[PDB]
Amino acid sequence: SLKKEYLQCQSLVDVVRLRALHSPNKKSCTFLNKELEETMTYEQLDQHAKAIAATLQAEGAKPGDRVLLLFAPGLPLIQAFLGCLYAGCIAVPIYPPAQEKLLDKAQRIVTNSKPVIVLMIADHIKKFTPKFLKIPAIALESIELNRSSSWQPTSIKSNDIAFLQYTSGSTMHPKGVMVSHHNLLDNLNKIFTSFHMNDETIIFSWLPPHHDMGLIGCILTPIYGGIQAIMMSPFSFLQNPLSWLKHITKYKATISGSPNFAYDYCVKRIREEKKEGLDLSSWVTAFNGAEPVREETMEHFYQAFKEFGFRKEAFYPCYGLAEATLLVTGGTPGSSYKTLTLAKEQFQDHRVHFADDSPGSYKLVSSGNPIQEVKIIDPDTLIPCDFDQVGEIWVQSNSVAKGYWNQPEETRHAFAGKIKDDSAIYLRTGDLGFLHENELYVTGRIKDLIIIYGKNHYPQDIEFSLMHSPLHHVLGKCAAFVIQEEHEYKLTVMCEVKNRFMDDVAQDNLFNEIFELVYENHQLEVHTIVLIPLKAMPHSGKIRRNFCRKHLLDLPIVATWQLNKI
Ligand SMILES: CCCCCCCCCCCC(=O)OP(=O)(O)OC[C@H]1O[C@@H](n2cnc3c(N)ncnc32)[C@H](O)[C@@H]1O
Repeated sequence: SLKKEYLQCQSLVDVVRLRALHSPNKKSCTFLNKELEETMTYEQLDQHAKAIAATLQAEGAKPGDRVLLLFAPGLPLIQAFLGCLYAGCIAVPIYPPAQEKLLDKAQRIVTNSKPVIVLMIADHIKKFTPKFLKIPAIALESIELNRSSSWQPTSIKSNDIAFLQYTSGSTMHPKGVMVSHHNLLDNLNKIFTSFHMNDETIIFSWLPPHHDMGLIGCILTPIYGGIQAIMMSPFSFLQNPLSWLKHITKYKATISGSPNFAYDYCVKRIREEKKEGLDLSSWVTAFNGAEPVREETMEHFYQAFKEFGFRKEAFYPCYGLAEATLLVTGGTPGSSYKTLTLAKEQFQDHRVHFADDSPGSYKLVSSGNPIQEVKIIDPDTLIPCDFDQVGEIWVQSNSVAKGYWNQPEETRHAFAGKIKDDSAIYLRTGDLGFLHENELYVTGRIKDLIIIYGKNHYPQDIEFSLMHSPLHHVLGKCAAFVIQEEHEYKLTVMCEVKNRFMDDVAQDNLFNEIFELVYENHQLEVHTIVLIPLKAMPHSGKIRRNFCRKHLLDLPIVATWQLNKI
C-alpha cells in the first residue's frame, strides 16, 4: 500500500519528486526493443522531466498551454509526458501517424487542442517535417539534462487539467477528455487498491501508451505506486504475440492485460511447439477490458496455456472509459469472474430474461463490482432502472473527468446527467448494461455500433489502407464492414486474391499481414477475414460493399479466417 507521504501529495508531479528524493536509484520503467533492455530510475525520470519542463518554459509555454506529444512507445515519451506536467502544461499524447501523409486525425486534434509546441523523437522530426501541422516542433534528443537546473516550479492545483485523452473512436470529431490532477490521482489510487498491488508488483504491458489502459494503468499507476513497469511496443506484440508471454515469463510479471481480442490472438497465432519454456505462474492478474469480454476467449486461452502455468483465476474482467479517467468496475483479484446465461428473447421493457445453461441462450461475463459509483438509468426518462433491468450506465466519482476540451455543448450531453427527479451530477457513458448482485453486466451501446463505425468512416478507411499497402500486389478489390452476429459485432474484411491456389502457408501469412496492417493503421482488430477469387466483386465502393455483405450472408470463397475460432 502507498505510504502516507505519497497519499498526501496533491499531484503526480509531487509524487514523482518525492520518489526521486527518497528512492532515487529505484528502477521505475523498462522498455524492451527486441533483445535490448533500457531502464529508467526515479532520479532519471525526475531529471529528464525538469529538463523538459525547463525547455518548454524557455520556449514560452505557460501553465494551461497544451503540448502535443507524438507518442512513440518508449521511455522518451514517458519523460515528455511528465515534463509537460512539471511545466504545468496540458499534455496531449497522440499515436504517431502510421503513414507520413495520412494526417487527418492528428490535424483534427491539433485544431481542437491548439497546442503551442509539439514534442517528438528525432526519427519523427525526419518523417514528419521545424513544424508539424504548423506547430513548432522540438526533438526530445535535443533537450540536454543540463537545462534541468533552470526549471521554475509552478503552483499546481488539484482541479488543474493535467492532460487530454482523446477517446478511442470519435475520429471525425475527436473528443479530448480533460483529466485533472485530482481525477488522475483518484483513479490511480483506485487502480492500485482494486488490483491488490503491493511493493512487489511487476506490471508488464505492450498496450498503446498514449491513452486509457496502456497509459493510465500501465505507466502512470506504476510510477505513482513505486512499482516496476516493463513494456514493449504494440507493433512488437502484433508481429509476435508470443513475446508477450515470453516476457511475462522472463520478468516474472505479476499483472498484465489487454482488450479481449488479444487473448484470442495469442491462441490463434502461437503454435504448441513454440510454447516450450513459457512459465506464466507469476501472472496473478490478467485483466480483460476496453471491449466486450467473452467467456469463450478466456476458456480458449486458459486451455492453450494452462500447461504453462497460466491459471484461470488470474482472469480479471473490468470496465471503464476515458471520461471516467479509466477504471469504473472490477472484481476481486484471484476470484473467479462470474457469468450469467440469458434467454434468446429479451423483454421489451429491457428487463433481463434469464435462461438455464435453454438452447438459444448466451452468456454474459461480469465486468465486476462498482469501484466508482454506478447507477443504471433510463436514457430517455432519466429514471433509475430496477436491478436486472438494462439501462444506461451512469457514473459518479472524483475520477469523472472535467469535460471535452473546447467543446461546451458536447460536454453538456455527456457530463451533466441528472436523475429525475433528484442532487448529484453524473457522467452518461453511452453504454448499456444491468446490475445484478452488485456486478455490472455490460450489454451494448445506445448508439447502433454499425452506425458508429459508419460515422467514423472505418470501413472506407480500412479498404483504403489495404489498397495503399504493399498487400495490394497480391490482391484485387477489398471491402470492410461490420456484421452483427448472435449478440456480437464483428469487423469483417474481404479481399479478392490474385492467386486462388496459394497454399495454407501463404493463406496464413496473408491473414496475419492483413490483421497487422489494420491494427497498425487503425489500432482496430479484424475479427473475420474472407478471401475470394479475382473478379468475384462487381465492376460504388458502396454497392461494392453491400454486395459483399449480402452474398456472404447467403458465394465463391477461397478461404476464411476467424480470430476467435480454433
Ligand atoms: C493496471 C491495469 C488497469 C487498466 C484498467 C482497465 C479498465 C478500463 C478499460 C476500458 C477503458 C476504455 O476502453 O477506454 P475508451 O474510452 O477508449 O473506450 C471505452 C469504451 O469501451 C467499452 N468497454 C470498456 N470496457 C468494456 C467491457 N468490459 N465490456 C464491454 N465494453 C467495454 C465501452 O464501450 C466503453 O464505453
